Amino acid sequence: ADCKECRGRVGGSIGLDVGDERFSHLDFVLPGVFPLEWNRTYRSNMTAKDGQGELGPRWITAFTLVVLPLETGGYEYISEVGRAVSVIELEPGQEWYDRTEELIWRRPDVDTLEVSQKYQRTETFERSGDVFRLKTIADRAGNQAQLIYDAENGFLVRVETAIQTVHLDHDAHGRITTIWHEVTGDDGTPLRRTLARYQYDEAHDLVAAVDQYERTHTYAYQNHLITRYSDKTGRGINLEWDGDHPQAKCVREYRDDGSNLLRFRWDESESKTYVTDALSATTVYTFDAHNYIIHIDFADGTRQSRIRDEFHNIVEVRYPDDSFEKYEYDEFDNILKLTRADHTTVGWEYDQYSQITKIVDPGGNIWTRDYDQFGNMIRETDPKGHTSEFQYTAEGLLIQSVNPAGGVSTLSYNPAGLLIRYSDCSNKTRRWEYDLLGRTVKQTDPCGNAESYEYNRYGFINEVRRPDGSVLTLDFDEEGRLLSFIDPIDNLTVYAYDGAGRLARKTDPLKQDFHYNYDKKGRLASLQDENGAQFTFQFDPVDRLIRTVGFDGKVKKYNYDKPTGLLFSMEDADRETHFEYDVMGQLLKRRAGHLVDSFEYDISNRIIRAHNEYCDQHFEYDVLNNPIRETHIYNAFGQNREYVWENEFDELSNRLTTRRPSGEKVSWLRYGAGHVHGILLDDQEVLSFERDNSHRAVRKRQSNSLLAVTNYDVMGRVKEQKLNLAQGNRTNLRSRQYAYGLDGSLVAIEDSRHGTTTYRYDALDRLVSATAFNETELFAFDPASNLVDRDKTSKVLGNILKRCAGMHFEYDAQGNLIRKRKPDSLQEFEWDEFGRLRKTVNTDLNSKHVSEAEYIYDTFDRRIGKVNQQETSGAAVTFYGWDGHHLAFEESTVGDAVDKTHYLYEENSFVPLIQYQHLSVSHYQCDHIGTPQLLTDDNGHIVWEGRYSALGKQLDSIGQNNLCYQGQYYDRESGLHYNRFRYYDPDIGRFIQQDPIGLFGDSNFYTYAPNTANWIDPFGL
Repeated sequence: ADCKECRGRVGGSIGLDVGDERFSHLDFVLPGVFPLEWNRTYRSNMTAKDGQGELGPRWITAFTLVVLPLETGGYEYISEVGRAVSVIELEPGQEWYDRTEELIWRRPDVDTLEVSQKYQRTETFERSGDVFRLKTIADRAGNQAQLIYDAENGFLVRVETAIQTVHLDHDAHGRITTIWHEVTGDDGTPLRRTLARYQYDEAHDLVAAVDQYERTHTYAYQNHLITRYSDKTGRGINLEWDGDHPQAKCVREYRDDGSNLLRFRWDESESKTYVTDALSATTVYTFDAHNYIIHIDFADGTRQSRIRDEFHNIVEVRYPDDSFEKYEYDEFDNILKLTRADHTTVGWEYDQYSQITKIVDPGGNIWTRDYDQFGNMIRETDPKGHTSEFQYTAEGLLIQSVNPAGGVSTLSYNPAGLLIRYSDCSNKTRRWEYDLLGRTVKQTDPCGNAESYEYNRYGFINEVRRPDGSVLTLDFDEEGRLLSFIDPIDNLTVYAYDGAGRLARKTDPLKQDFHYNYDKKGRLASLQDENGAQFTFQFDPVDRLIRTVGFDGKVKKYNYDKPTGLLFSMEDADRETHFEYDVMGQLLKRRAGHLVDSFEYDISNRIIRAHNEYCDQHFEYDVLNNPIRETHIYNAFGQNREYVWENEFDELSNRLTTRRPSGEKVSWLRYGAGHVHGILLDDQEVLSFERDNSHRAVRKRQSNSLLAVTNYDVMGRVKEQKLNLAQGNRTNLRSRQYAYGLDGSLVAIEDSRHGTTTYRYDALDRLVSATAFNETELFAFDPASNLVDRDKTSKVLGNILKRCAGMHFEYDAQGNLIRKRKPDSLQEFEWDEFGRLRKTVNTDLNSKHVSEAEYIYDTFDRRIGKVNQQETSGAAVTFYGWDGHHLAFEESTVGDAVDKTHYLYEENSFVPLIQYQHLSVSHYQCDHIGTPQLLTDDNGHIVWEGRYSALGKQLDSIGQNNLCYQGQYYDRESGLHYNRFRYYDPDIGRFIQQDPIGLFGDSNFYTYAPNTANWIDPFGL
């Protein structure tokens, strides 16, 4: 017969064994600890409900299940997915574990049958004549929904739950017509609601269904075999069949526009199924005598094989490179042992209730779990011995949790099982309020600021009213596709969807159109930006992206391997990068021209060693994968360096102490869940943090007798910053105030040493004007947001900015910058085989003074060193140390003198905290987005002040500091800003190289951030 979904992983698009269609539509979800979900399943070959169907011939729900006695000894269980499950003749008091269908069958009484889905769900049946009707359904925690039938009709008239009651009205033929549910108001009188409405035709088929929000499904049939069904928006899926009998095989699937065609052929003499798509690519499934997949032949000529237990479990999967995945099962069909490729093993253990008790990783590390008599997971223990405790209520809801550090987290729910409140390890309480229909209407942050929600006609959110008075407005299809969105400042963005539900066009607040186009199969075939340029996609018969043509017209190719499916070679225009892997698909070698990067992995799939010709790096981990130790070996510019990082972590995997290679020990004092409340460099506390209920830094008491205070808005925005003499009785202050619009953009700044700074934005939050210091900067953008011109007191088709503000640019074949000629300096750049700036040549035109620089990177593209070679003024070999993604220190050797400076940041941002060298420590004072503005020494004096243009260029400042913005290091030799894995040009505010992430990041590959006054981070947007 037909397969069961518990065995095969992908066993049907519609149905691959016998060709049956089985879609499911949802009418209502009433909330509760046991939710009432009226999911209606259609099954083509279900003959059980043709004669007397509650919802028509071929419809079934979780509340309309039935167990039918057979002719001789036994039963058949009509499952929720419409599959007739055969059962053995149970006698009273017998329990049989159905291994073919993973079902525990017990006969509690003569007229009762009970089913359990491995204790995850329980269904009990009651005999009423020649059938066994479903009496009640049960949860793991014993929660119940009970079915009530009429005394004379025998129809399911109502269903009851701990708090909710659902009534079903029936016509003269026993088919459901209307569905009601009991509810009240804020108080007072009972209120009854229509929840579902059904329509039937002359063929007794369910032809129309309307849900609780008056959204309509439409159905069409051929001898009760569906030929079209529609989403709640009217968009449909059409089918055709091999005949009229219920055993007919569906041969065609297509949308209303004809696209997404699927063609099904059947090889009944070889037990094979051919499925051909809209581009004549064919996937061939081969089945055993029990209609389970044993082979899959894909459109690229590859075959996958599946070896099966006598119980239809998959015990082995063989891939076209003969790579194996082996599984072992108990007599309870639980996967005991996973034998991966390379023969590494993962093991599990189970109790009688099929719940995971122990997990062992390929490294032999043990994780354990404990359960109570009610089925809840009480404990979980890691291989280090730490334990997190969980306690539950009689309804099975998680009420309280204790972390390994002893921090207690608490929850509370309404009678509908909806999360009302959450309190962290610091008892900071978040709260939620809910509608009478279970929809969230209010959310209150731990600081008391309440967000409010309103819902449209279709049950989706209509507006979001925020604490600052700003309002978002939204528009949604009947099926939840966002149609329109309005900013709190009335900027309108519109989205359009084609006849299949695919996004076809996005319209900007400046009413620019962005187009999406699809091939005959429905894959994204082309884009069209606001400038009119095209991005092209190209796929193989197995949907692997083989080639792209960008808006630049740049061709990019991806040469995948056939047996392994791994990307062996990626070809950019005039460029090629080769890749090497192991049997586990882990990248072992990255080769291109003169460069080779290599990686080494442990048994637990962690990167143990990563080395190239300039840098060898070794990593050591604990059993929780925490980096306990790192050793960086440098080999550049004729100098050898070895830097060792050693880390200690608490039971929450938060690092308590780090001994950096220069010899200093850094300690972080944390509370609750890991919130840093203090930092100890060497044995002296450098700074302390007092934090609000949102764990934001409000007071920063510094070691230099200074106090930095930050006041936050009712939104998450920084309202004001103060710097006061914490110790002096006359607490002299340096201050700065911020002001924002309703959308969130920063409009004005007021500083103590300086004056008003004002930002103006267009309808795309793009900085067009910035006024400050008796001057005003203006910006102009093309449709694709390329900065065409800027000054202070046509289209860039292909997004490669060739000219701007008197500056001229020339680019690589890879789209990287090569030459930049601004009025007083000519610069030349060279790029390595991996896409990184390897050489810079700067020629001053006023003095003919040439200066070269070379850059060196590790296997993770972190720049580890650079050498500056002024033609007649010595050399400067600099080396960089990296604490993960943070620039730990920089050490420059100019002649016989070496000067090294270290850095320390807030843990989850690139906002710098201190600069230390000598035992001296200097404190940073940054803006709202982390751009350093001040630097104060040990004596409390401002030793360096930062001044920035509207694009962030360090203007003439009214020791020093090479850190700008967030994660941006100022390379003085080029005038460029080194970002994380990229390079930023402060003259035009764009990257001088395309984005490696690709279209996942932004359509324009050079854009940093529309506004450059706020909304900036090292990775960018």
